[PDB]
Amino acid sequence: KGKFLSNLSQATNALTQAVVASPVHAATGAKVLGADDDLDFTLPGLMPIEWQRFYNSRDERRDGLLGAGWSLPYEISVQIEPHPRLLYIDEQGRRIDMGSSPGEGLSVRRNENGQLLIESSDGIYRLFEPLPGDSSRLRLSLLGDRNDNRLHLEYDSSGRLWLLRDTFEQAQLELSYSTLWPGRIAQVERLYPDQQREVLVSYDYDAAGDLAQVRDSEGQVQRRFAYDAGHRMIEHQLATGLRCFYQWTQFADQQWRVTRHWTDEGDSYQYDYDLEAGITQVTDSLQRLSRRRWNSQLQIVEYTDNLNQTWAFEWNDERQLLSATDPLGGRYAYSYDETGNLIAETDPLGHSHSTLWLEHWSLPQTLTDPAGESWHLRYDPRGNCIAEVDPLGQVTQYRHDAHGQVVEIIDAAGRSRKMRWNSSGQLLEHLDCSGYPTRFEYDRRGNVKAIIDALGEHTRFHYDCQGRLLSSQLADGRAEHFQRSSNGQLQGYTDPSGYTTLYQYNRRGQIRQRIDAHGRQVRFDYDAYGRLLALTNENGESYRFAWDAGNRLSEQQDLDGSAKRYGYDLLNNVVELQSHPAPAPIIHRFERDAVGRLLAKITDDGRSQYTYDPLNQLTAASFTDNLGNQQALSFSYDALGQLLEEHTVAGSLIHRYDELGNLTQTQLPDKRWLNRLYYGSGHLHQINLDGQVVSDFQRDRLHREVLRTQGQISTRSEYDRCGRLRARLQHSERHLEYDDSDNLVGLAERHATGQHRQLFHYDATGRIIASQDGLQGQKETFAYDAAANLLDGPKAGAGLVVHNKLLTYQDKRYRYDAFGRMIEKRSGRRGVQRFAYDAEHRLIEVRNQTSSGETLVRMRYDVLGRRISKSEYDSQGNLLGETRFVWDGLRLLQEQRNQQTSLYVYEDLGHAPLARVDGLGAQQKIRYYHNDLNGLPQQLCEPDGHSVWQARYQVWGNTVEEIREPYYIEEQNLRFQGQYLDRETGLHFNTFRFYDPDIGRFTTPDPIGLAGGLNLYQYAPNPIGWIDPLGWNYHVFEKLTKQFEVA
Amino acid sequence: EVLRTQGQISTRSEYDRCGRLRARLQHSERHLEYDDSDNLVGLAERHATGQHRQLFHYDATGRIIASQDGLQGQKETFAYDAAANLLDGPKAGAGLVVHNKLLTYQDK
Amino acid sequence: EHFQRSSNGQLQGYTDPSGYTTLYQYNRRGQIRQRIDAHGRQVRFDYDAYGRLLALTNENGESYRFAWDAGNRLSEQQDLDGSAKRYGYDLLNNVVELQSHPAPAP
Repeated sequence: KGKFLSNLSQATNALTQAVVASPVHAATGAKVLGADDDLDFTLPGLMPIEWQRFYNSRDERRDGLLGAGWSLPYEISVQIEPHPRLLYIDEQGRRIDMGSSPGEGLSVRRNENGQLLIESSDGIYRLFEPLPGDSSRLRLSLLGDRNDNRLHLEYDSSGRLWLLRDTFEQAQLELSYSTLWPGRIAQVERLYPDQQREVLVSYDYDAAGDLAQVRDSEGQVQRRFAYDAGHRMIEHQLATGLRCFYQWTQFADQQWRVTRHWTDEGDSYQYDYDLEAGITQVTDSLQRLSRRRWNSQLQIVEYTDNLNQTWAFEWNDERQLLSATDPLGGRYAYSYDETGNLIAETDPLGHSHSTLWLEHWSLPQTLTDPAGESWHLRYDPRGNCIAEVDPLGQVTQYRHDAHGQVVEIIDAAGRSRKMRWNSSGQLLEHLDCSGYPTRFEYDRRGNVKAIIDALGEHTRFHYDCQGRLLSSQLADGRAEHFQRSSNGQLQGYTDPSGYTTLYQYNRRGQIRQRIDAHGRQVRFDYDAYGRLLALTNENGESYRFAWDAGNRLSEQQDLDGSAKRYGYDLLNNVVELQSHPAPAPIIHRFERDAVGRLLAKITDDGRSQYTYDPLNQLTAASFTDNLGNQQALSFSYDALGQLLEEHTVAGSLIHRYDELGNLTQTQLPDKRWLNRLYYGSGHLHQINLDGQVVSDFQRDRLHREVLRTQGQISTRSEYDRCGRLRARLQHSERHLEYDDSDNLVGLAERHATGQHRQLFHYDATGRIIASQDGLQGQKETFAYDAAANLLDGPKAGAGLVVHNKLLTYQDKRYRYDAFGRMIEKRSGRRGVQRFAYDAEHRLIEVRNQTSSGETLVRMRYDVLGRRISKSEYDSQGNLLGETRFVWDGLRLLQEQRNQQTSLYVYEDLGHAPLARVDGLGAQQKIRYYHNDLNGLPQQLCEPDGHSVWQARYQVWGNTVEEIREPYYIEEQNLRFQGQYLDRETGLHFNTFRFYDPDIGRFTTPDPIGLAGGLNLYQYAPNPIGWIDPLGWNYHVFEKLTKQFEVA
Repeated sequence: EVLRTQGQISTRSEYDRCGRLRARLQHSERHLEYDDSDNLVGLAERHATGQHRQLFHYDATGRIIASQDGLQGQKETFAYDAAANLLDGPKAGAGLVVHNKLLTYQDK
Repeated sequence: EHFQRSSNGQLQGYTDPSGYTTLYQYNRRGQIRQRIDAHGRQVRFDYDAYGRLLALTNENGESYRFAWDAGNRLSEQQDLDGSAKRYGYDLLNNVVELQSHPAPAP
């Protein structure tokens, strides 16, 4: 009735690092070798067929379909023995003796007059039948799920598995044996309705019948093995060529345990055992040491890593985990149910997750969050989910078909989605809230041959015999080709424009070399143990890394020599960060709770304090200066984490959402309301502000704006079949011509009158090299070095820009500090400028020389790094001006200057501007932007199309060639997405870094480092089809196409 | 040739778009089903009456390894060594036929 | 049908509409050196320093052999079983005597 014995969060990771070492179990000096590497193939169906092999070296079965050690899921066996009764052998090779009936080991048995049925924790059940000629042994006959889906097995004479048949009584697989080893499988074949055949895998055996070689349908060897006299494996070789060699030894227990492992790359490991005390030691060539201590049950109780971190565990009968204890004393505790189902977990902070299950099956009925909010589920008598209920009370409904496949979803507000499924378990037709279907088409092998959208456009795919993708193709005719090698360790991607990108790997599968279209070679270097050491750039400059015993990043060196050194606590968390300049240091210190979450940051600039909710969602923040004033922020979320209120020194921001999660409306500090009427996502979306209609959108069957109303005038859009914007018109005009790579190469502005046209030229890698205008009034040419450092024209057509330090370009000159930060800039338009930086690498003070002398501008930053105020002082500290900002989640919303207020309204959730509102009350005036494809504005129109402000730009940095305004006084500063012009210095702000439009580069390296790319000063390959609004949610520390810690 | 006269009877042919013979008829009947590699894998002889069908199985290299008839009155299986030397069935499923000298096959 | 080539990789591949791949590998002179069928059957060639074929090795392992004269004219050919053919050439690069020797009368 239970206790069926056998013989073999942060806590869930510590436990998994000690149970197994190197595939080598810790307590048992054995092997376990099962993963996707041994997953020979997989077939579609209501019940998938997964051919997963397993090797243990501890099972006692000397014979089988694949030899000693190896096992297959369909070799399950049941034996009946005298009481000193019933025994079950699983896929993993664990001998389970039940006896004469739920068990805590996740196994259920019940015997019927004619057969026996075993159900696991989930709905999968397996049915045995008596073995012909033997009443003391049983063999697998049927498999099934909670639904009616099932698999049958048909055996041959001599009791050898022959066929596997599906629920519809149709054969799928067939086994073929040999003559030398009739008990060993040789080939596996697949059957189609056409009575055809196709081989999937082949096996070759040694002189002892032990599996030695595996081959695919294409005859390419994938895996090799070798064996000792006792059938114990000593060598296994993967597909990439990597060879692992083992050794075995005999102990006083008359059981064989592994003692030594090595490879062809120099990696080595040595194991030592002391069974009296249950102690296991592991040693490496690097002199690293690991220690484990286990109990008589062969369960781990003590773990000691290379760093002397100590973990302890407590075990209960039936092999359940009760408690885990960390080096700091923090205790994780668990509590189960009578059936073994987990009920509660509690962590050192005392925040508990709880769940209440059912009785018929192991299904969760209620879930509880640490805050107390609960999720409710109610099921169908067959186990299928029928409805879900959230804390807010909003319900969701599902309908399940006969075979347990969902066919209709009803969400809140009555929105309905419907689906049709294939007999093999493959989706065919999907419908949205409206009648807009997307359909699929499948090939004989069961892959996605084609996809059909609402408009009827077809996309086609051509696969290999093994399913590996080769080509993708569109209706317009463009195609993409992929080149791969099973063992060649080479891959290639061919752009629709014909250009190829190559990748080369190593024996471990790690990327080693990349080659671009123009031969730019990027290389990587690895240690014997697989740890990255050097990353070598296109030009030759290399970044370097150095790792500690625990494989935690210790030191990072950039191109210029600037180094970062990290210090880790006893629980694998950083507490000290040191930045050393290239040939004084900067130190940041941290203080964190028992869990990983951060409380305090200390810098020479001051102190920062944080406060979270039990769900690890930030609720309060503070910064206190060094003997100075203090500022603070507060937040307030909803039951689902939705942010409802944000309170700061500026005031209060209030949001209200819909049941679908959309942002229905918002309230400003000035108490005005923004309302947005969603239909989930579709037509007749509207923006109303406080009662004044601003813009109403009419959308197409893909939910793309085809018409936009901007007052008394309307704007229309026309898109291509492939989905690219082709033309735009404005009548109460413009055309874009692209390339095969979707780059923008031509832009016509007039068709009804003398056409004005513009051109751009790109390299194969997207870098823009030239620019011309149809008026012939402009001409620009750009030259780039490898690694994308701009060059000063043909004067320096060839030459290395060291460390990506741009020193001169035309009349500009730059100077750089030891940390890579610009300090001095020299030009003619605005003279010489100097900059000063905070400890967090932020810009505070800019000094400029003017006819009035040395003017100054100082920037004020909030706790999170956002910009709130800017102040300009003339000489002798005489204030000239001040401007203040109001954000809305990393997106500018309002700005305020002397008796002036400006509100920005965007389109959708992007940074792209749509409308600008000036003044309050009767003084409110509404104006509309006319943006380009990149969001860069070109004219600002009142109603009736009056161009109040017009601009023309260069390609880079939207540097102004001409601007014109009449009586309108407010300045336009938006420029690119995320940017705001600072006329007092001429450098854009973005959100976290300043941008120099003269050279198209940032003035300081990326705070996050290599995550942003190899070049730390780069904005993008081209500013016409790329964006980088952040220049880098909430950032506790510190690109897109058209380790740092966060919340 | 779409039509051929053979005396008092006429014969008609129907070809696929790709150019492969698909069916043939003879009235004053037969159908071929191919594979993606254009190999012949099925041959039906009757459509107006009880259909009689035949099958063939090929390797990836085109070598024919099996043959079956819809009447179930015939069954043949062929095993080849590397270099395409016929083998005497499973009795010699593996082994080198030296110099392509075939010495025995069934009673020969 | 898909074709795979390398500008300097000296590897080529043809993918049948049925999905199966045939591979060819060349040498520094561009001469074919190895062929691999869909099922791994490997056919190999051997060349002399001067680019003259010497051996043609079959799928199983049996090899045909060749021997050339000063003028790069075929002199001797050996089959798998040892049967040899020897050619005699006149003063104007034309054959006048053909001798077939059985494996161990002509």
